Amino acid sequence: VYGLSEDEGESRILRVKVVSGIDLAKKDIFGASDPYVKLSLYVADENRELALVQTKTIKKTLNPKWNEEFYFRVNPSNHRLLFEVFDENRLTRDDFLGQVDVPLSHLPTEDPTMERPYTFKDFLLRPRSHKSRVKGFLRLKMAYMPKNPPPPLPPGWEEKVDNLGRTYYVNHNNRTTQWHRPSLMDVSSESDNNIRQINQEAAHRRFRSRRHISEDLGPLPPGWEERIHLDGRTFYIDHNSKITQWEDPRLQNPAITGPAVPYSREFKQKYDYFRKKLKKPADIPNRFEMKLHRNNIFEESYRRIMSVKRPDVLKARLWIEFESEKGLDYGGVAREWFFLLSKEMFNPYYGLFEYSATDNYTLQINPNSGLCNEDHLSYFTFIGRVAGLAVFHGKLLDGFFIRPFYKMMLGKQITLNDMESVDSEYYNSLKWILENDPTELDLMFCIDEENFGQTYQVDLKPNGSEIMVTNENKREYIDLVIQWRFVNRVQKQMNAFLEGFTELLPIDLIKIFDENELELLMCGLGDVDVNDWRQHSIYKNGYCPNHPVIQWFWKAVLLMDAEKRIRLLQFVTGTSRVPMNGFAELYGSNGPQLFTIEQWGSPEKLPRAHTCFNRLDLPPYETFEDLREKLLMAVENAQ
Repeated sequence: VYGLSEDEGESRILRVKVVSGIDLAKKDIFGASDPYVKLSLYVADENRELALVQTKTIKKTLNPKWNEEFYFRVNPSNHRLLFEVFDENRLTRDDFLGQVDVPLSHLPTEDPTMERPYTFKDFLLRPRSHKSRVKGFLRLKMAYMPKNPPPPLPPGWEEKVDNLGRTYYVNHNNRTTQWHRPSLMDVSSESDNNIRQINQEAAHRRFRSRRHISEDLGPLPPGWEERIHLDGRTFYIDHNSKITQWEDPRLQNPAITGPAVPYSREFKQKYDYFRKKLKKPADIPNRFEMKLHRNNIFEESYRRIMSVKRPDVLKARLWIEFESEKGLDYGGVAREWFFLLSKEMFNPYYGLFEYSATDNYTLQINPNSGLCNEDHLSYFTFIGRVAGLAVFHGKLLDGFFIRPFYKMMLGKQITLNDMESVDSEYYNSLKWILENDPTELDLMFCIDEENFGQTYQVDLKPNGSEIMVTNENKREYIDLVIQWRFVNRVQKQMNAFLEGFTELLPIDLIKIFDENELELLMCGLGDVDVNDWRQHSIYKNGYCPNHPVIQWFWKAVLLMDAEKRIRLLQFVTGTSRVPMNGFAELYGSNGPQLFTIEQWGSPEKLPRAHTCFNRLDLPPYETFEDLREKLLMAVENAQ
């Protein structure tokens, strides 16, 4: 009698009532028990949607107390019910918690409000796809008193589920991986094969569009560099912590606390000092010549660039000769070689790298790389050597990465703000544990791992399975979870890559930068179209497009330099590149989502960022000076 009935006519009033669920399935280690039930009352003939209801009253609890009743007027002659339970905290994974199909054919003697059945019949959850597991029963009650097979795929195609939980289709016919469904009949006479041709041609102009930073007793501790002040002054500063000093830090301890210049982070001078310090000592052959075939560019290279006895030969000038090519070698053929080798290497097909979780156009080391290839060590050393050579010769490498990758390459610790860019679900669960009391989760020091079809349990610490988590120790629990999830899984391959990188460059010369700068150093500095950026940025919570705060923000953004604008873009969206089509395809954790500005925080606080949703939380500001100062401070301190 409350409502929710839009059929009328010759129909019968029936009440459904869900009660609860017992022992619901989950694959998230933590559990992520945040389900919601969708009731779909329809007709068994055409399966057209007639009544759709959704309820969500239980969060962070495996057994939901969903004692919910719904009244609808339909004829039970040819009607059916579907109960689809999903999970709102299983992003990037199959959230299909389960499905149950209820036929309206039995029709027992039901007398609501005039009977004491006390039955609450249980029905087993039924899976819908092979990529789904169901456990437990759903309790239902019915009342009616008143009256009067995956689709086939083309040959060479196969579907895989990466460790994140998403799915992607890989084709062996052309050795290429993609996200959408496998292509239909190839009929690649000229148009379909030209699509790959124009894609390469379009992407190749993009690579040449980006430009490097330069073209825009004796050692020092890492992170310390020299700068020149006016009136002919020399002062050494530390980029590890914002410290500026006059006398040299080496053994000059008594001479400290002087009127040093205010701290400033300048990239051009930093790269200038870096390239000044790096040198090739001793002797080396003056012509490092290689010959390559296009179709085997990745393969043949691995038998030469790695088979070298010593890395010093790499420091020499590079010379490349392509098959059936006799063009000039004015440092452009090497650039095209670097671009093509990079585009071939950074492919998920080989399994070395897989796409990240915060976006879908960046790459990270695959923790499951051992299964896909038996010799990931050698290929990772090869890629490290290629990256080292690219940085040494000053060329540009078209391979991007997430922040924690560079953070580990600099030998820095890992926190939740790093893990947010490797997997959204773990970050959300860990942040919920840190902010709230973990007693509700009631999860002890146990990790459930399934291998070879059998599932076992492991402990982070000895006697972990016999100690429950509580307050005042969640810090070590989340730290060990981070170690088991990200740091320890990929430490060996990352160490191999780091050794390959440092075999060609000194490793004390890279700690001077930070995690936001190596990406620009290796991939080059791009260009951002500010106008198209402005036309494709939504605002909410009262920030009008012509609201004063948004006007000041856009004025400041168009007022900043290219390097700081790039740093702001990297600080917001977690990647210093934009899609080649434009700013309209800026993907996020849960699908595409444009640049967004949010009204949040106190006026005297720095703006925050959210790379998962590509959002910038900016408190309102009084005048232009305050906004420029705060935004510049936040961008310079982007961490």
